[PDB]
Amino acid sequence: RKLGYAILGLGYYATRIIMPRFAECEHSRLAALVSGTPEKLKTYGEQYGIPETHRYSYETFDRIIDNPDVDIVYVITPNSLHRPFTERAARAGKHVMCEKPMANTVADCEAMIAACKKAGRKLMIGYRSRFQAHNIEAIKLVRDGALGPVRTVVTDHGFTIGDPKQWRLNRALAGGGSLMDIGIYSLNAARYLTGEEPVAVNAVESTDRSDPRFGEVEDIINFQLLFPSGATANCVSAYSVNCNRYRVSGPKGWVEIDPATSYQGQAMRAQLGGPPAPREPAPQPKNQFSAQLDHLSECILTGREPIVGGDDGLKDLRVIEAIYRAAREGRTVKL
Amino acid sequence: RKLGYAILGLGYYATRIIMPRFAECEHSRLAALVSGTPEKLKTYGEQYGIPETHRYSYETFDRIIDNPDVDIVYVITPNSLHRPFTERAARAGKHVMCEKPMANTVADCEAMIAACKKAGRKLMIGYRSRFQAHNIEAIKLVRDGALGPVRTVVTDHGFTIGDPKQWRLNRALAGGGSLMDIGIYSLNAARYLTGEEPVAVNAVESTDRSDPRFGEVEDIINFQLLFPSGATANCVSAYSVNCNRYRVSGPKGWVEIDPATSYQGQAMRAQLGGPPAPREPAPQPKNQFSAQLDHLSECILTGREPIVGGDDGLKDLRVIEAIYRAAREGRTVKL
Ligand SMILES: NC(=O)C1=CN([C@@H]2O[C@H](COP(=O)(O)OP(=O)(O)OC[C@H]3O[C@@H](n4cnc5c(N)ncnc54)[C@H](OP(=O)(O)O)[C@@H]3O)[C@@H](O)[C@H]2O)C=CC1
Ligand SMILES: NC(=O)C1=CN([C@@H]2O[C@H](COP(=O)(O)OP(=O)(O)OC[C@H]3O[C@@H](n4cnc5c(N)ncnc54)[C@H](OP(=O)(O)O)[C@@H]3O)[C@@H](O)[C@H]2O)C=CC1
Ligand SMILES: O[C@@H]1[C@@H](O)[C@@H](O)OC[C@H]1O
Ligand SMILES: O[C@@H]1[C@@H](O)[C@H](O)OC[C@H]1O
Ligand SMILES: O[C@@H]1[C@@H](O)[C@H](O)OC[C@H]1O
Ligand SMILES: O[C@@H]1[C@@H](O)[C@H](O)OC[C@H]1O
Ligand SMILES: O[C@@H]1[C@@H](O)[C@H](O)OC[C@H]1O
Ligand SMILES: O[C@@H]1[C@@H](O)[C@H](O)OC[C@H]1O
Ligand SMILES: O[C@@H]1[C@@H](O)[C@H](O)OC[C@H]1O
Ligand SMILES: O[C@@H]1[C@@H](O)[C@H](O)OC[C@H]1O
Repeated sequence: RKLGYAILGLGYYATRIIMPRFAECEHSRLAALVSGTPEKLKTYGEQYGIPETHRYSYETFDRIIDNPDVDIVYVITPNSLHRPFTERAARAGKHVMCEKPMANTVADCEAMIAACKKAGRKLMIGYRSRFQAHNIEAIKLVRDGALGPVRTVVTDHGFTIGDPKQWRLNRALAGGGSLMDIGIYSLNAARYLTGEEPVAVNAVESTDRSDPRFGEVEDIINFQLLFPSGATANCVSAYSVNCNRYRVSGPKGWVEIDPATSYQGQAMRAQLGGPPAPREPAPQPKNQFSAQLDHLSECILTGREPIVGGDDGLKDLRVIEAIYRAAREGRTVKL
Repeated sequence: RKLGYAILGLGYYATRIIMPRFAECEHSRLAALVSGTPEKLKTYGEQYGIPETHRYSYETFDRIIDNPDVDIVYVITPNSLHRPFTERAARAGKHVMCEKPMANTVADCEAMIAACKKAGRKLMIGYRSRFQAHNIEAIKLVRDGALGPVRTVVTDHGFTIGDPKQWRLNRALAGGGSLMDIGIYSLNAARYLTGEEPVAVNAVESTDRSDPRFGEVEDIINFQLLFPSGATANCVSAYSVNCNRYRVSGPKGWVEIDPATSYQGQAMRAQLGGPPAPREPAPQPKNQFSAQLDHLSECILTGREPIVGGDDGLKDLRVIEAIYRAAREGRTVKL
C-alpha cells in the first residue's frame, strides 16, 4: 500500500517543500532521514515521528540496506553529490528518486543509470512539473492537435540569486550555473511540450565576472533548439532576472503558463480560435509534489517504468553539454 | 503650419491605415497621390479631395519636383521598390518617409541614405512603435533605471500569412520572408529597449518548403542577440504562428507588452517590486501613426534629425544580414 521514503539531504527543498507533502500521498510514507547534520536528525525526526533507528548520518547511510521500512531513497543534495548518493542507495538495494539536475555530466548520469540497473532498482528524476495540472493540460492540448504542429516554444526560467557563498555558485558542488539549476526547466519543458529531442543547439552566455556571485559559474545562458519536426525553441536561463514561463505555439493557436513551473500559482492562457482567454486545467487527484512521490511508489508496486526515469535526466544532460559547447565554441552544435 | 505628404503606393497600409490618420496630424497634410493604378488615383483622389494636378503615376512621378505643395514623399510599396522610389523622391527635392524594412540589403540602405544626403533632404523610416504610448513607457522604465541594467529581451513577432501569391512571399519583391516583414519588429525592439547595437548573432531557420507559401522565402527564423553591456535578446520571427510581444527584464524587475507593436490594443504588465500588475503608460498627444507623420514634418520645420532616421533602418539591415548568415552557416556571427 505505502512504500517508505528515506529523505537524504535535509535542506530547503527537502524540509520546506517535499516532507510536508507526504500528507496527501496515497502510496508513499516518510520512513527515514539521512543527514550530515545531527541536529536536523533530532529536529525533523521529532517533528515527523521518525525513531532513532531510522535516522542516518552520511557515515552510517550504507546500513540502510538492513532497514526493510525503506524502499526508496530521495536524494536532495547539491548536484555534484547526486551520483555518489544514488549509487550508494542502489547498492543498499533501494529504489532512487533523484532531484534535478540529475548529475554534472552525461557520463555521471550513465553511471547512475547503470548502478540502478545492476541493483534491479528503479530510478526517477524529480521533474515535478510532469505532475502539475497546468503543465499536463498544455501537453495534452499539444498532443490532441489543438495547436496544429508545434512551431515555437518560447520559455524563460530564472531567478535573482543572492548569497555568493551558497553551493549553487560553487562549481565543485553545483556542476554549473543557472542552466544546471533553473534553465533546465526551459530545456525540460521544450522537450515535453514538443515530445521530441533536439537535433541542433545554439547558445549565448552573458556573465559579469566582476559580480561576487559569478566567479565560477554562469549567470545567463540562453539557447535555441531545433527539433526533427521543424519545431523550434528559444530558451532563457538566468541567475540575474526573475522569469518562469512558457508559450507553445502552432498555426492554429497557442497556450502559455506564467508562472509555469513554480511551486504554486500557475496561471494558463490560451489562444485557440479566438482572442486569448484564461484556461483552467482539468483537476488532478493531488498536488504535483505528492503526485511525484506516489508516481515512483506506484511504478514499483505495478512493475512499470517512471515517466521521468534516469533516461529523461540523461537526455537533459546531453543537451546541457551541447548548450555549454555551443556557447563556448560560438557555433551550432548538432545532436 | 502643415507640410504636404505625397503618398506613394496605394495599397493596404497606405489606404486603410495611414491616410485616415492625417485627420489627427498638427503639422502634416495629405497633398498628393502616386499610384500605378489609375482607378485608385481617381477613387482616393476624389475621396480625399486631391486634384488631378496632384495625382501622379509611377511614370510621371518625377514631375513632382515641380509641385511645391509636396514636401514629403511617403514610400509604401513592396520592399524591393523602397530604394528606387526613395532615390527618385530625393532627386525630386522631396524629404522621404520610407516604410520598413528600409530595403533588401545594407548596400541598398546605404545608397538611399547617400541619395537623401546628396539632395539635402531628410530620410525617416516608418518605425511607428517609437511613437506608441506603451512602447515609449517601456523605454522610459529602462532609461529611468526601474529594471536595473537590461539583462534579457524576449520578443516574438509573427502572423499566419495567407495567400501564397502575394508579394511578401515573392523573393524578388519582398527581399526575404518573415524576418523582413514582421521579425524586424523583434529586432527593432531589442535595439530600442537596450539602446544598444548587437555584437553577436545566433540564428535558427525552420521552413517547410512543401508549403505553397514558402517556396521562395523563410517562415520561421529565430535569433539571439548579445549586446556590449551583456544584455541579451531571444527573438522569434514567424509566418506560421501569431505573436506580438516583448518582455524586457533586469535584476530589479521587468515590463512586457502583449500585443506590443500592433496597430492598437497594446496592453502592458510590469513586475516592479511586487507581483506582476497592469501598467498604464503616460498618455501621448496623438496616436502612433499621426505622431509618426508629424515627427518628420516637425524635424523638417525645426532643422532636427528624425529619431528613426535612415541610419536606424540601416542598423536593422546590418543585423538582418547577420541573422540570415548565422542561420545559413550555423555559427555565431560577430558585428
Ligand atoms: N524540483 C525542485 O523544484 C527543486 C529541486 N531542488 C534540487 O534539490 C537539491 C538541493 O537543493 P536545496 O534543497 O535548495 O539546497 P539546500 O542547500 O537548501 O540543502 C542542501 C542540503 O544537502 C545536504 N548536503 C550534503 N552535503 C552538502 C554539502 N557539501 N554542501 C551543502 N549541502 C550539503 C545538506 O543537508 P544535511 O544538512 O541534512 O546534510 C544541505 O542542507 C539540488 O539538487 C536542487 O537542484 C532544489 C529546489 C527545488
Ligand atoms: N509599419 C507598418 O505597420 C506596416 C508597414 N508595411 C510596409 O508597407 C509596404 C507595403 O505594405 P502593404 O501596403 O501591406 O502591401 P500592399 O500590397 O497592400 O500595397 C502594396 C502597394 O504598392 C504598390 N506597388 C508598386 N509596385 C508594386 C508591385 N510590383 N507589386 C505590388 N504592389 C506594388 C501598389 O499600389 P498602386 O496600386 O497604388 O501602385 C500596391 O497596392 C511594405 O514595405 C510593408 O512592409 C505594411 C503594413 C504595415
Ligand atoms: O492600456 C492598457 C489597458 O487597455 C489595459 O489592458 O490594462 C493595461 C494597459 O497597459
Ligand atoms: O546548504 C545547507 C543548508 O541548507 C543547511 O540548513 O545547513 C547546511 C548547509 O550546507
Ligand atoms: O514544518 C516545516 C518545518 O519542518 C521546516 O523546518 O520549516 C518549514 C515548515 O513548513
Ligand atoms: O551536512 C553537510 C555536511 O556533510 C557537509 O560537509 O557540509 C555541509 C552540510 O550541510
Ligand atoms: O533554485 C531552485 C531550483 O533548484 C529549483 O529546481 O527551482 C526553483 C529554484 O528556486
Ligand atoms: O505592376 C504594378 C502593379 O502590380 C501595381 O499594383 O500597380 C503598380 C504597378 O507598377
Ligand atoms: O504584414 C504586416 C507587416 O508589414 C506590418 O509591418 O506589421 C503588420 C503585418 O500584418
Ligand atoms: O528549414 C530549412 C532551411 O534550413 C533551409 O536552408 O531552407 C529550407 C528549409 O526547409
